Amino acid sequence: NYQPTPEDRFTFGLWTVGWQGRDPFGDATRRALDPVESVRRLAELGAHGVTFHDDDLIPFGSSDSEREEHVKRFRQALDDTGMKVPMATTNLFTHPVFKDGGFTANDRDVRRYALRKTIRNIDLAVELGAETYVAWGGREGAESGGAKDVRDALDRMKEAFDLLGEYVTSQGYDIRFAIEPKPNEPRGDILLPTVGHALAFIERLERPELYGVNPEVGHEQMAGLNFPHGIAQALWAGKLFHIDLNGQNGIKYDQDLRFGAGDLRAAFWLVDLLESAGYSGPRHFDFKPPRTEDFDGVWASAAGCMRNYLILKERAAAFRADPEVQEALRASRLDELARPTAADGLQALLDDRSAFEEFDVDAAAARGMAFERLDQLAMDHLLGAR
Amino acid sequence: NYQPTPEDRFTFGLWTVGWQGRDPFGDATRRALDPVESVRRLAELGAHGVTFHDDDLIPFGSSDSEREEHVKRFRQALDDTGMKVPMATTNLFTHPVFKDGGFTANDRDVRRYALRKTIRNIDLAVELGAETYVAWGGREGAESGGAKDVRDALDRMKEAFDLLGEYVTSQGYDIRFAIEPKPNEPRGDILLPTVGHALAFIERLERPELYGVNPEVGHEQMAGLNFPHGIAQALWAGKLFHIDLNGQNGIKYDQDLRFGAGDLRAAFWLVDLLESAGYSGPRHFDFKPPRTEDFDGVWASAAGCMRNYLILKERAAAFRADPEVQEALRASRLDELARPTAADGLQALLDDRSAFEEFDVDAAAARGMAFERLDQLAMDHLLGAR
Amino acid sequence: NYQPTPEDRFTFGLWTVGWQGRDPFGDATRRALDPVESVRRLAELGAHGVTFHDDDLIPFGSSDSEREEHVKRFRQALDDTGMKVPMATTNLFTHPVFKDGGFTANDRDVRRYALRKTIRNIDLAVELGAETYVAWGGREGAESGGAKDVRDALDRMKEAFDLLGEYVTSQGYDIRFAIEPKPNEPRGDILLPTVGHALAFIERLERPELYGVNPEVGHEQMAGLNFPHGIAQALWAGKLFHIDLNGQNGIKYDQDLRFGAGDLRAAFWLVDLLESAGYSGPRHFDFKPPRTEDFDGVWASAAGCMRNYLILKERAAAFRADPEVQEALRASRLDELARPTAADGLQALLDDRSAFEEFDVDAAAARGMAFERLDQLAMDHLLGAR
Amino acid sequence: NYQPTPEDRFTFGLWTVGWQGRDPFGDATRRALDPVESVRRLAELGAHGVTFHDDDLIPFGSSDSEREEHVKRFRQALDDTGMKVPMATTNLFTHPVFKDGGFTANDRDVRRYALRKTIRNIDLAVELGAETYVAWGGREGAESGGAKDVRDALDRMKEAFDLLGEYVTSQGYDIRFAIEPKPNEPRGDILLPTVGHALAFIERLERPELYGVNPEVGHEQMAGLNFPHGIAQALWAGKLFHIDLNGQNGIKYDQDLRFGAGDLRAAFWLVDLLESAGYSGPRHFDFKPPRTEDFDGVWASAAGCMRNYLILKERAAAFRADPEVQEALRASRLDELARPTAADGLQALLDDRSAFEEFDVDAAAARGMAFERLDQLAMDHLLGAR
Ligand SMILES: [Ca+2]
Ligand SMILES: [Ca+2]
Ligand SMILES: [Ca+2]
Ligand SMILES: [Ca+2]
Ligand SMILES: [Cl-]
Ligand SMILES: [Cl-]
Ligand SMILES: [Cl-]
Ligand SMILES: [Cl-]
Ligand SMILES: [Mg+2]
Ligand SMILES: [Mg+2]
Ligand SMILES: [Mg+2]
Ligand SMILES: [Mg+2]
Repeated sequence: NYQPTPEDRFTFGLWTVGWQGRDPFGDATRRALDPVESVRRLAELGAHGVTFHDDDLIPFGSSDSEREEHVKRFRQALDDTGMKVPMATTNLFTHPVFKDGGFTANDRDVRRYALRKTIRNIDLAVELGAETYVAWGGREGAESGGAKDVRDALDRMKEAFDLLGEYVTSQGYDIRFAIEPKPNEPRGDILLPTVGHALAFIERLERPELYGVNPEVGHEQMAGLNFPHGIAQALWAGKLFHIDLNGQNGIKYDQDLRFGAGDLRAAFWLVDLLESAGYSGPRHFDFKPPRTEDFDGVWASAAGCMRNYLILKERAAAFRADPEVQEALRASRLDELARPTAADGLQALLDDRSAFEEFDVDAAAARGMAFERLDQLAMDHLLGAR
Repeated sequence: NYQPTPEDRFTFGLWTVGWQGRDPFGDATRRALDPVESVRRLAELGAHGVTFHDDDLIPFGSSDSEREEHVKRFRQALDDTGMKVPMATTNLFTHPVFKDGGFTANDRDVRRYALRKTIRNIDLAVELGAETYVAWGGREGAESGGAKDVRDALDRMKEAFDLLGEYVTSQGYDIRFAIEPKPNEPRGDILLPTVGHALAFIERLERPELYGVNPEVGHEQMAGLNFPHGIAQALWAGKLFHIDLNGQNGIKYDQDLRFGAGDLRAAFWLVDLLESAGYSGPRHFDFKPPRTEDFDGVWASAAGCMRNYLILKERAAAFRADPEVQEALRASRLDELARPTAADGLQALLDDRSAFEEFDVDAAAARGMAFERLDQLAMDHLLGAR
Repeated sequence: NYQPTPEDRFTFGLWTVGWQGRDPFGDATRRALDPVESVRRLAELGAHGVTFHDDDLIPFGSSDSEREEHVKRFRQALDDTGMKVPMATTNLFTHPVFKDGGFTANDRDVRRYALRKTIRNIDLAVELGAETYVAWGGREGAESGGAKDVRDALDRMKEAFDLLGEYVTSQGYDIRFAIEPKPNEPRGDILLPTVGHALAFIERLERPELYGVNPEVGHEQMAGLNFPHGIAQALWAGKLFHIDLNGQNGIKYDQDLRFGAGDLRAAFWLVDLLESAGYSGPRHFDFKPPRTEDFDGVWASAAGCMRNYLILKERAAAFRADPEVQEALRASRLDELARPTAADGLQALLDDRSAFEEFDVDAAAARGMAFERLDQLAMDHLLGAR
Repeated sequence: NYQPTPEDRFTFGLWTVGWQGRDPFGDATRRALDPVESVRRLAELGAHGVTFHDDDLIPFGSSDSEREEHVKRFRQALDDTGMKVPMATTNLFTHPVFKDGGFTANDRDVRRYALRKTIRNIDLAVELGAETYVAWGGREGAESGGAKDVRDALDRMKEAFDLLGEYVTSQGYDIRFAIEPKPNEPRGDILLPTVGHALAFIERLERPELYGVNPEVGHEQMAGLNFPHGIAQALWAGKLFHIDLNGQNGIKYDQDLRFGAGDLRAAFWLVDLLESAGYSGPRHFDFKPPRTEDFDGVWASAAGCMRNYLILKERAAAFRADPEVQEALRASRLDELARPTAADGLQALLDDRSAFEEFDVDAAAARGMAFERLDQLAMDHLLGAR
């Protein structure tokens, strides 16, 4: 039951299943994985593909000859398995040089270095067939108020993104960028902390059409925000270029639990939205197999991500298709929500005595919304209790 | 010391000092205030002006003759005191008709009614001299996932805002709109939950130049976000049309404490930013004198808002002017943050061996940022311990 | 399917289904319910009983003759339906006199009044057959640091509880007290904010055996705490005298959603714990039918509380009974967790070279815990995907 | 101004200033410090002493001869400087063996090992003169619900603590234990998550008099709790054996900012409470110099901890001593809060018509608490604006 296949478009970062378990308070609990092994094991599980940071695939500091060999072996694994690489990103956070940021480091030399490191990897991402290039500005921010003038930092961030858009345009690449927001951790506050902030920022770029968002479940939940609502807004804006799926139990450190763990009902409403909107991009998991687990547990966690997506997909579909639910949705006036408020125009609205002078506000107020009955139908579908 | 005058541009909502103390679990602890009394008392405290919801000034359901008399007496108080009315807003949340929203109610008749109620009040706001019209979509949202299709709701919200922009344009009014975001309460999740979400939404409106934001301290803090950072972004976008000042102790119900209470250091960095950016609009307080207080305590709380702003203004100014701080800011490379990363252009960056092939990343990494020393100078200034 | 009967011990507060929908920003959306109607309607739904605050049953200020008639009619409804009243409590929060608390009001006269109001109602609770008397110190706390000396307030709270224990003892009543913790709202911070704080406090009372806790799902979740873990601790202490079931979506205002909404997986693990521990008390719902709902929606929400409990009970039972789960639990060493660490004693532990000098820490470290596989079995059971 | 001296009893963990800057997403930014250097540098700053985990002082795996030399050199530094070691603790979290806990690991062998590792270090702590032995159960908990039966885990935790109390008693040591609560991180939820939970647990131990708490500012703030209120309760219980001072900006990952950063007003009310209660133990800082900082910044951050404590101490003292504040405190009835509610006894209270039948609740309700004026006096004192 609920067996993934590559047509489901499930993808995983190399850094997910490859996480060695080092946390702020603990040493590694697992050995490093060869990317080749991870491709092979994921393929066996039904995955469609993998994503990488530059430094996951090619150890920082590698010679060109080493670099060539790492890529060659990785490409052989993809060829052996039929796995794709839909997305890649740059590690602008691990090396101590990025301690005050990459693109918005106070030190100009560091900003220039961050751009050069990104550009090098964009070339590689294209060669591997990636359609999306993610930027996660995890070190862009501050722990204290004087340390970063945020207007200056946003000027730097815009400059960076504008230069990367010039580069892709100059090379004739089809690849697009996706900003992954996060509100805090590792910096006390991170710039562009939410989907809303990233969307707004994009509209200030020279070529806004090249940039979207890569929202992560856990990250919006770390601000206590409603993830399906943020995704709806991104979709509404035409900017959902990629999505990062995982779980998170509330407002705390970034847990990166397997998808479906954490807020299960939010997961349900997310899959409902993605499927009903016809989202066609990768279903990418950015999760950490807990450091309690050995390698068998790693592969169990990854299989569980995909399984949970497919179960929720089934239940959401059954929800939307159920004639009793369709009736409930009409009872709750969701059909009315989708109709124009005033397609008649402003003057007609102004002249419509039924909209004000003769509006019976007490009758309107007395009509129940019937949302509880609708929501219990949703719960019954999720739990298979219909 | 730290005595407000009207040139400080301190304003208060009628609903702030007029709050009767009714909370979810308690009845009113104070009698209603006549708006006339509130204007008079605020003026005596050094305030510049007041703001109102339609229903604060004119009781819901009033006849035209009653409406005329309420406005006449209010205008006499303004004339008697020299107080201004820089901003107004519509109550689209108290009456049970708005239980599922105003502009995004599922019921079309309610949406039309909300627009008509707003338009009526825009006319009044203009007559009273307001430059900004605030919209706080406090009932726009949901407690359950099926109850609101957010893409449909955003279509409705855009339609609403677009119609209001048509109206103001058709009448030749100079007034501009400001959206006040809030993440939750009274709905489980509110649409446009943060400054970022509101900014992004504005860029989809037919006339984006007519709309900005009215961020509230407590509201961004309820998402655990950094308020000065959100304000920086709004300023960066040219959209800080108004601001709502108050205090909040973390992620919980909307406390609306007097400004300076709550996160005191965040208040410091906010006033530093507003003053250094030359923000010229009203310094508006949206606060609730706690229901423990009698009328003397109400006026004490209001005086305290203004006092705290003025103390922080002094300390921030002293901070920025201190030659030791200026030296620390250079030590922390804040001057470098404000310089272009690559004014030489993309090709020059690509050809610059100092940016990659010959960049000494270990030397760069070893340079401390000196942010702790800078931050302690900031603390010493805030506390007057220099 | 999943039809409640009175043997399930489902109970509801009169204030739950009777909530008129007044919130901080909105007027009532529903008329008041007669308690008699609520008893009748709940009975029809399969409920076992109801609970009350003094002022839910008898309007504040009632004459003795009015008081007698209100009780008489309520008792007739219980007799007509077979409904029980297992728990009652005092309203020490709505009336403005309690604005700074009841038992810990700074004003001594108010503290004395709060005690007298409680004692009167304890007599009534006993006459109605209640076994538990709840205290929810919702106004006991502060919005500012100087307003309440917490050590003095805890002295007052102890004095209050000690006097109530003297009273029940003096009258020969079998009733026991249960403290309901809440971290904030309506006060900025509430005293005894969590289950842990209440448990600790109880151990300082003169007769600790008379006092336990009445933890509420939403309340521990408002501190971001794990509700099933808090309940485990209360059970471990022998102090789970009653429980309040509802839902809550994270750290925000107290939502009081119907049970099962909110954190669904946490609900699962709670019902698993209650059932496996053989908790025998009332399954009490403290929920608010959302103010969007009319009276039909009220009864739908209440039915949904019970339905969700029964679904989760089935799934948890199936989980624990499944031989594959039992195998997984052994693989994860849950059986070992339940065995003594050192039943051999301290000296034997000290002399055991296998515990230190010859302990192979690397072998131990390499053993995976297999928790992900266990957790996915749990998810598959919850969702009926086995 | 505000220069620390050893009589201030400021102490630091070796792991604080010695933090190399490794975070979940980043490599070390600073070299390791020799404990000897840290003692010397702290002494120069005015510190009173240092604390250690076993593994901070003696590298895990050291031979007895290596162990002897590490201790010898450390003791020479203490002798050279006059620095004390008031507290020590065991590292039961870094090594992968502790991935599922120490005392409550599901694997019995690990639990036994954790006890043996602790006991060894208790002997060392005593030899170095420590009066308090801290336990921080950072790995005791779970990320999923089936992984840990919390009642079984609490049985194991009690067994562990009981054995350690037997050991100290058997050796005639004067040292006492202090449990340091934390709600989450590194485990999804940590057992004994708050001060309240730890206090309650202690009352179940065989010798409760040997155990107290070591509350940390940031940790209670991570649950959104009021730290000064938790400290008041610990003091009320007679269990404040030690305290960990730092800063934290709200509900998020454990930031461990320097004391005074984070919630500045909460810091004020904490120092006010500690000083007014006559807390006589170490003022211990558990802080992380941000990884942006070089070694000069490390020492700046440490100096800042002490400076901020001393500034707040001055301001709190000035607050309490100010005759206008004393008048305000009487106006707010804080003196009445400190008087018994019913020293006359239960019968007299029952017979007192002024407490109920003749209590004028409307007069009582109308009396304002004057808390805003009191709180603004507090703000004016904190900011030196009197
Ligand atoms: Ca994440
Ligand atoms: Ca607010
Ligand atoms: Ca509640
Ligand atoms: Ca900490
Ligand atoms: Cl922007
Ligand atoms: Cl948008
Ligand atoms: Cl206690
Ligand atoms: Cl306990
Ligand atoms: Mg991600
Ligand atoms: Mg506001
Ligand atoms: Mg309750
Ligand atoms: Mg600590």
